[PDB]
This record gives sequence, structure tokens and C-alpha cells, in this order.
Amino acid sequence: TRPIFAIEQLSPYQNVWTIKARVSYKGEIKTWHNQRGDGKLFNVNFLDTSGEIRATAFNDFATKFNEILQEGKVYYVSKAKLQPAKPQFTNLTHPYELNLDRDTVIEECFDESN
Repeated sequence: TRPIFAIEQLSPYQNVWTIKARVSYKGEIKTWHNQRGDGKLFNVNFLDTSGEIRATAFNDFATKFNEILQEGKVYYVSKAKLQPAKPQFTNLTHPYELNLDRDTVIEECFDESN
């Protein structure tokens, strides 16, 4: 479990890092008819001072992931597939895409004691 890194430090090969940020805009949940599979999928956009990023998750994995994370607040996310997006492709600068499917860990800003 890598520690929290700036959005620019995200890596697709690492396939295991941590990033903290707040939510900016929520997309929705639509199905994805793959050539040999089908299910539900949803996409959400998270904003952070380090830069702008977007998180997306698959079927039930997103339902359990979006339910934990809230709206209008800050939180942390780790153990997820990192996919960098092209800048010109999206109006946003340094757009980042995230695919959730395997075992990922997310937690809204909660009070921790230790």
C-alpha cells in the first residue's frame, strides 16, 4: 500500500498507490456491453489542489465504492487502476482517469484516533 502521492505522481504500472482529494462533479451509473461480458459502470470526477483527476468504477464495485465516498467532502483512495488521460482530449488540464474493479480501499474524511 503506497503512501499518498500527488496526482502527478500517479502511475499506471504501480497499480497500487494512494491519493487524497474532494469531489467536484458526479457522473452516473450506466451499463457496459463488452464484446463477451455485460454489467453496470459509473464515472465520477474528483478535484484536488495538486491537480484535476477523475475516478470511475465498474458494476457493484462502484456501488460499494460510491456509497462509502460522499459529496462536497475530502477523502482518500488507493489500490486502483491508474489511467492518465490526454490533455487536449479533455477541456480540463492534465485529466486523469481511474478504473475501479479489483479490491480498492476508499474512506471519506473520518476522525481517526491513535
